[PDB]
Amino acid sequence: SLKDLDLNALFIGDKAENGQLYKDLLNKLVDEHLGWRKNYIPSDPNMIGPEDQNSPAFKKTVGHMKTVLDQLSERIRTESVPWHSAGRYWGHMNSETLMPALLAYNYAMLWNGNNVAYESSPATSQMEEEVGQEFARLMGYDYGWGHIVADGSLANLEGLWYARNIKSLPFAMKEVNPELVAGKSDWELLNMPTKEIMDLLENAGSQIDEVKKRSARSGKNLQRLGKWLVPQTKHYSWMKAADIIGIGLDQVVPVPIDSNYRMDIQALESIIRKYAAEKTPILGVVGVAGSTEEGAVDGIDKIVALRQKLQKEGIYFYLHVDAAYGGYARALFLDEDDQFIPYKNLQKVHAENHVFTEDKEYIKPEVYAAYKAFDQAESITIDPHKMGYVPYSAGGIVIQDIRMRDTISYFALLGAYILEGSKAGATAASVWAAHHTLPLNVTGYGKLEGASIEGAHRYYDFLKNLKFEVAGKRISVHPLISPDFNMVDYVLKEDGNDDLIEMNRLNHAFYEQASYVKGSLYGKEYIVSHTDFAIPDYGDSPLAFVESLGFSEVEWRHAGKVTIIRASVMTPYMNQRENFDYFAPRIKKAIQADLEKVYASV
Amino acid sequence: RSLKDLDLNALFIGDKAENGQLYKDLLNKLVDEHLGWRKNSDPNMIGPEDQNSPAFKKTVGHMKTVLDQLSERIRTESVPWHSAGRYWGHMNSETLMPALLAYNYAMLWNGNNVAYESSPATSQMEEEVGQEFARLMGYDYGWGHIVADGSLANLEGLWYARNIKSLPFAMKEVNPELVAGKSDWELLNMPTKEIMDLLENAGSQIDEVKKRSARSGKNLQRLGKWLVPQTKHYSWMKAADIIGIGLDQVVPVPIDSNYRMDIQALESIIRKYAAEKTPILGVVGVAGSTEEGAVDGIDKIVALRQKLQKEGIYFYLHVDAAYGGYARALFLDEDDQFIPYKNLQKVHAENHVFTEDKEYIKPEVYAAYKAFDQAESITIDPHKMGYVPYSAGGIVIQDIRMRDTISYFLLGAYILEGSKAGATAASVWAAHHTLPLNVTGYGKLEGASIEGAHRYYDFLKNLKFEVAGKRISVHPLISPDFNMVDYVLKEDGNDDLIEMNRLNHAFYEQASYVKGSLYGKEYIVSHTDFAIPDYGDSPLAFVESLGFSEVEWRHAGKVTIIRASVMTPYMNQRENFDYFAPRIKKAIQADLEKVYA
Ligand SMILES: [Mg+2]
Repeated sequence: SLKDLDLNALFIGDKAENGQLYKDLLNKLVDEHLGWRKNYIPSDPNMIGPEDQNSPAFKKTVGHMKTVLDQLSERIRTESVPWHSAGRYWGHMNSETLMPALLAYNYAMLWNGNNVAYESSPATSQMEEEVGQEFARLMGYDYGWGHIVADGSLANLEGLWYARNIKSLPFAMKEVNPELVAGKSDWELLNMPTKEIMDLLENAGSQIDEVKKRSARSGKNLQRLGKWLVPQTKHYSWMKAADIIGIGLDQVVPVPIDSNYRMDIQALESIIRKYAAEKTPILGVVGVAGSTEEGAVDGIDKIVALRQKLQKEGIYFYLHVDAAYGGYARALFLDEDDQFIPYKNLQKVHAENHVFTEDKEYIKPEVYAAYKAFDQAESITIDPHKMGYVPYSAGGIVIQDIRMRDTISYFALLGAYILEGSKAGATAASVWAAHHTLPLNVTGYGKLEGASIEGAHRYYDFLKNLKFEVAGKRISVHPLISPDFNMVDYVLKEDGNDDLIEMNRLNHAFYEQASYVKGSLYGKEYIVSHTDFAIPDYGDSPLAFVESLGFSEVEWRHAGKVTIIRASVMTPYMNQRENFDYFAPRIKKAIQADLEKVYASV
Repeated sequence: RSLKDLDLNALFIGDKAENGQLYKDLLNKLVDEHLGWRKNSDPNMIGPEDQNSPAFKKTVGHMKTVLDQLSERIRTESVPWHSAGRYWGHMNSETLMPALLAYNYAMLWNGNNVAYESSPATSQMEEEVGQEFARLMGYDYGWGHIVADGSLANLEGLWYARNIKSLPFAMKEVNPELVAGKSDWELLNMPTKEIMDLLENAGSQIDEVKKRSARSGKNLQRLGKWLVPQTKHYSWMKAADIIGIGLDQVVPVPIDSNYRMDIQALESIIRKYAAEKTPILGVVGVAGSTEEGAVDGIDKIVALRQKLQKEGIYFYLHVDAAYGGYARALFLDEDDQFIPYKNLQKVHAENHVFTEDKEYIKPEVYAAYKAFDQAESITIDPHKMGYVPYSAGGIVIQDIRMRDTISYFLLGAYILEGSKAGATAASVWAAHHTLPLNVTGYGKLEGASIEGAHRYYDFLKNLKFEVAGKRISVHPLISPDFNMVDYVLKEDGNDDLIEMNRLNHAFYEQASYVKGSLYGKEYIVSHTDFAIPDYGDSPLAFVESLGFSEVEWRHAGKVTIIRASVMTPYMNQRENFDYFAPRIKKAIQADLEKVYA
């Protein structure tokens, strides 16, 4: 059952180890396409002949095209920022995509079908429908749907469009046919569960188009529809979506995050109750699976339980899960029949399917619990071009109930149901090929997501007790938290130095040493990324951490931030002990050397 | 240097993959260059012992099985490839070879153009593409970028208009002296340039001003009506829905018998709203309409705006040139300067844009394109008439300062979408650098398309058929503004419009493929209905000219139209078209015989 699937065979390789394989398969596919143009329908005629191809103007034009491509080729290689290789690159980026996804794009692009125009793309249109079904099955939706989006931010925007329109439907039904919602107060109309709204819409029958005309689509009083509650670290990104969708940026309300950088569910409830008390509705809540700088996974199960509790008090909220980064990781929890694996059996199933090379606990109970609850969310974002290992650009959205698409649809198949317009069939081919090489369960993506998580854990373990002596100073590595997923963060700190401004200065100077300045010829032996956790975006979420290092709350406010060394361990190659242990002493040496340069330059 | 003998035949794989080996040779060179770049003392994580292990070989075989399934679907669940001379429908899938090759190569890096660090070369390429767009459109101080598609480019244009309309009031809220003495009506009719100048004068206050703009969600419907040609009414309802003004704020403007926006109607509509003190959020003019290839009189709209400004009325102008945008290259000389009308045929002959020295471009089309530089924003799609592979749309803005009105905190800060592939920028860049956006490059390609359309149009206006005792005529719709050509077949003297609609639908079914078709057809067409809700009475003059009554028009509610968008480059040559002409005629005869059988 794909038991001994070997991930090394599914990538070009950091050193182009499988380059010839890629080239061979690429040429086979291109040959298939060229043969199809030539022979699929004999006649023709050929519009271009040898007499044309051997003319001087033709040959000149080929030379001109070569000059353009050679220029393009040179610019990309000259400006490029040396290829990241496993063991040396421990930063936030990844440029290693699945070979079948690459090949499928290359091949399908030759037909250049547009997936909104079926006639140009019958094959890739069907592939995108299957991808939608595969997303729905991955998320445990029994009657859901999904599609590929131009990118992940547009997928989130589409989720908000869904929430906005759905929230407005009971009022739209009241205006078109009061009998549909007779005996319900306006507050009750604004707190109707989504499935009930959808049932009512379907029940409007002949009147559905008229109801849609009176919904948020009409633009009437969008701020009546309530507040959009998001983790504080996502507040800025959601302001843009709220701005675009017309509810306005003040309708986005930040919810504090905790010391795990997950949404604080006690705070979530307090905020909801505050608005409910003044009869301000909640348009929706966003839970994050795989935060941008910490890989944190919000307690989706706790949010769902909270909603169930509040419904007894007449409060409902739409739930959107942003699993842009963490979506494919749900494949860890589905067996070969796509059934959700009970927690007590997870390590057993993972060993049987060689998901992890060592039998240990990698997935936290609270992470498992969050993933289990995804099937309760109205919508979920999941991006193939993040942890799906599909080339940019490919985002994704999944909806709980296929009927939801009727709330945003425009008529006169696929094009009627989406926010965007024209879209490449090649993208659908690319995602489809990835999904069919690696099924969305433990037999396929479970292994790939597993390899990444295992690499993260090895790196975390390596950092945990790391100590250095530089110019007579003891310097310690302090990992931020044990990873919920595959992102690992840490700070370097001079022992006994309790000046937080100085620690930030250290980690900033360290990052600059362990990174490239453009025009860089030499590849380094250790590259990292970085970010700041600043009060305006993080609140006091990092306070317990900085206090654990010996800093005071007074010190925390004086600095107003903490600088963090960042890794997103997306490479699949660091799961093997042999592979990581080879690099461990070399990383240690690189860090020692970088720290020396830092201290030397003062 | 001037690319005088640039040969379009060398720039495509070809309908029969005539240039297939060239594509492969160039592709392999590029792939080799990337692979060698990755290879530039560490051990390899994928060793030779790994690659020769049984599990590795088994996995490779698994991958090959998947790609074989992919291949079967795409090859066999397909509509046959378009064959020039036989295919006269509304679509095109052929792409410029350098655009394909550039994408193939760049995507190997998997750069993301919102993260410059991830993609410095392709980020520069997208900036250059934006500048190239601005130059094509005559915008001395403008900018642009690639968008996922044209519908999103239109949405972004509306986002701009919406935010910009709201800025005068926003400025009043933050600093009344910026707009002292200005009534609310004056605030709602400030020309965009004045708004941008004031916003620049606001200096560091810009961020607080933006908080009080339409970004706040407040007073969206106060911003006024969005006026679009009737044939775009439905598509703009979706954009207005998304952006929060609401579909109720979209107002259809009647189109004329040339399927161009009626500018007298536009003026009547604007004056009526302005007399009520309802502002106009904006007007959309279309260059290259969806089913007729019509070009609105952008120049007439610009002149109307100037007239109305004297009376305290302003409107934002967005030009939707998704289809017709690259055709502006017909009007730019080798130094990208607009060609005087009297010199157009001379310059076109000097540069082999057209195969004959005669008139091809209507004066009113020339005039419309010349006025583009007065529009606040313009949509243009590389994946339509730029021959770049999907997905690649585009937007151009008149004044770079406009991007400050929609920005969030380079490139990612200034756009509606998020992540965008560096490969997409490479693909557009390679097309633009192979074919400059003037008569030396795209002029030739857009010209070849227009000329094919003209030959087809001339051929259609002399066609009669004797079939099953009946006499059938072809009636072309209108002379093309661009490269779209439409017609109807009709039984002579038959005044039943429902019957004519029946005939044209049945003809289309004979002259089209289905998924899985294998028998080659000598003639393929597309079709659409011009129905009253989208067209109003614009086709009434046409149907009356054929003998149908106005009563008959209302009875049927629509007219069925046989559709062609001549995007092939090969029908510009007389020798080529004249070969297929007798064949098309015989195919129409045969298809009609089947219809009437
Ligand atoms: Mg000028």
